[PDB]
Amino acid sequence: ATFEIVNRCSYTVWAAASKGDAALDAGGRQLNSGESWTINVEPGTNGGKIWARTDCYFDDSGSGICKTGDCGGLLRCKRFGRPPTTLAEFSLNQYGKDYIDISNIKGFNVPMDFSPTTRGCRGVRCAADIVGQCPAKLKAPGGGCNDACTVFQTSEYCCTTGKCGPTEYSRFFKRLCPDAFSYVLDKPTTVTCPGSSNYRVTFCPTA
Repeated sequence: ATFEIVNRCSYTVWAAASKGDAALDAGGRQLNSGESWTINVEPGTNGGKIWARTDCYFDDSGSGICKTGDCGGLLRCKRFGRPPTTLAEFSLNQYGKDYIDISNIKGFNVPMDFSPTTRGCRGVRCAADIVGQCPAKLKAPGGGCNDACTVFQTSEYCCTTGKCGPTEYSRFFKRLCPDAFSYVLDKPTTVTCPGSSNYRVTFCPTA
């Protein structure tokens, strides 16, 4: 499958793509404002994620740091990033279908649209000003709006026991972005697409 990753933000982001134990394609790249990066993701990929990283500094060897979404200090991510990270999530060719969603379960850093470029399903978007409206206790100094599990590490926020409800904090994310997951047991906002669809992820789709 092809993913086109587009930075429509006015600031540079460092895109990342991983399935947790491996890079997808090159795993990461700098995207200046307006730039597009096309990657190829193997059919059958389960549990892939794409996200943006902000305020990064990398040396010639591809080693450094980012203020949001850092993946162990690498430009080319092999593992998932440090919250807060708005997440585009996908599993491809699962018994004939692709499944896509956006998640705020690991917080929010950059607004996002995640849409098919082929026919058969709709896209999803979270483009509200979550960072500007972020509750004081969830604000991340480096930028972004943390999820409550990251901040407070309780069974209820992290849904550790497999039983948990919505919370004041999850409802904040859900109010601003109804079409994204706001906590682990949220009513699913997953979209089902035809197997082997292609996609575009756009950072700052309205900004």
